[PDB]
Amino acid sequence: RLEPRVEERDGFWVLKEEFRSGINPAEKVKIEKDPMKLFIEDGISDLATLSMEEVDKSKHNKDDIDVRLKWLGLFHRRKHHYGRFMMRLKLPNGVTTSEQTRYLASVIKKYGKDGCADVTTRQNWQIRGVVLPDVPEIIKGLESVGLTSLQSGMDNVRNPVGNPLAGIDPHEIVDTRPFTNLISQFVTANSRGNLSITNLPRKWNPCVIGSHDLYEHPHINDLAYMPATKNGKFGFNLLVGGFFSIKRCEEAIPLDAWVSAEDVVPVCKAMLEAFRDLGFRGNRQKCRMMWLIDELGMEAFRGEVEKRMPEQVLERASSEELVQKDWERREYLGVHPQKQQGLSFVGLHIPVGRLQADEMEELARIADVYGSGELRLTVEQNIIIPNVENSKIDSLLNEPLLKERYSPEPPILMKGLVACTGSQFCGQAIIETKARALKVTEEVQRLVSVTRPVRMHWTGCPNSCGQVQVADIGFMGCMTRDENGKPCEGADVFVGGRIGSDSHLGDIYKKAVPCKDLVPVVAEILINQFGAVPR
Ligand code: SRM
Ligand code: SF4
Repeated sequence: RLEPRVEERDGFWVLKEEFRSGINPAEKVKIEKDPMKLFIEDGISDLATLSMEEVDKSKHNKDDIDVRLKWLGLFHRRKHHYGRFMMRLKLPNGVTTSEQTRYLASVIKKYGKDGCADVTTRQNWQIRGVVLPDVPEIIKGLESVGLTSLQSGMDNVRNPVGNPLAGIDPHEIVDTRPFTNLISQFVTANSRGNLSITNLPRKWNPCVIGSHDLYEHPHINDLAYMPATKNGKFGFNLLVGGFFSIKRCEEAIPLDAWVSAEDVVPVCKAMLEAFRDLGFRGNRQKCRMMWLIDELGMEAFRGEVEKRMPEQVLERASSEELVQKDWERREYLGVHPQKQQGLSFVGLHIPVGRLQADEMEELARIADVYGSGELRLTVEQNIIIPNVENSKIDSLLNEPLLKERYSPEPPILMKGLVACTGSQFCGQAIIETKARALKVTEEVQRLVSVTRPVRMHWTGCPNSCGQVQVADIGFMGCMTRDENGKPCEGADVFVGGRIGSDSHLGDIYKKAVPCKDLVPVVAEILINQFGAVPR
């Protein structure tokens, strides 16, 4: 045991025969045909042929559409958008150009009532509505503007998140951009696909911290790079194993490793390989990297990463940390000064992250006209317009879709509002979230007033995409039954989760609250635990 269970064969990575025992349905799909063959052997061109009738006629085509295709970031919404797809990108740091968002808006347009977009909770774009016939043209389209959507989906490395203010931030510990990009470019082998790394046992979330506020939520990632100097030289201490699941939630923990700026990619490479090689591949809810870790114990696991890297030395964690523990999270919504003299950024609302095609164009145009032609997406499903001259602020704050839809200064509960895709499009969802979230917040601001910023997170199912455990107040979809037995959408309410340097995970606080009784419960928590007032 601790002998690598996957080897290279004819260019692709595959689980050896003798380690094939308990393996789950996803592991059987991967074996039957490496999903990357859809992109590498252009299997994708043949997929754009099939009508949906033909696809569902055979078990192999139905795996491709529903599973394999996730490696090309294409997610079939079988239950809710049959024959249409949600497409997930690769966007290190949340940085997107106005050409990108424009190009995205144009792909969206083509579906009218059936296209929209979303900022995800890893500051990523999701596009909605696509159909197979369009994919080959959309991949060319995304490549021609900087994006790839490669490996965004199953057992790959997910969007590397960084500080949303990377490179414009007045109090910035390290510009995070190079590192998230370095990682993104590494994993994706420059949009060409890194096969050594697409046969993991499970998803894997990386992040890189550059802000004292810890906007990058290091505690919630499989690998979290934490700024600390070692010998004059700058670098990161490694936090490891953080994750949410149906069955388990674990906060990331020190690996006790320091790594220099140059060694960032190397460790990530080494650690992905340790995972790929050694991770469990049976029951799927025991497959995220943390399980491997407690199975071997920390040291033995460090040993495993250590021995996997260039010189086979992994330096120990340094005591010289750069993030300042006693620190209060800055608001980013609104007008804020940059570190560049005479420039400000403007954080914009984005109700629940949802955007339409017409509105995406306007942001893009506003970025061009006021800023540097770019935008910063953020983990609270909002976007910041960076680099505007202070002269232009006034006019900018006077623009139609800033007054109307995407406010720089929304009401206070909206400011920290986050919600997952929900049952509007997501096959997995127990409740509808995005609309329900705006309705419940609405009625809550009506009934109480709060001064403290408060973070509410809706998630539609225990997968916790919406990160209920990090929220002040959280909402996990469940179904409930009336005293008459009538099925009503409802949510578990989580209280007490904490963000930043003194992070904590929230606890179920009242179980199975039905959707009609939801507002009272929230109000009563607001007044009792967040100094809110009636009226
Ligand atoms: C878009 C997003 C929700 C959102 O509205 O923002 C998302 C979308 C999906 N998540 Fe997620 N997850 C999203 C953040 C998360 C997070 C938060 C994070 O990464 O910081 C987590 C927890 C972190 C973690 O992994 O521990 C998360 C943990 C999951 C899991 C649980 C993994 C597990 O071991 O149980 C699933 C189900 C799975 O993978 O087995 C899941 C499954 C899904 C699927 C693919 C479900 C499905 O089959 O369709 C959702 C796609 C729904 C759709 O059509 O939009 N999603 N999901 C967020 C992803 C943005 C991105 O670029 O990746
Ligand atoms: S939390 Fe559940 S309902 Fe929401 S996007 Fe994730 S899997 Fe879907």
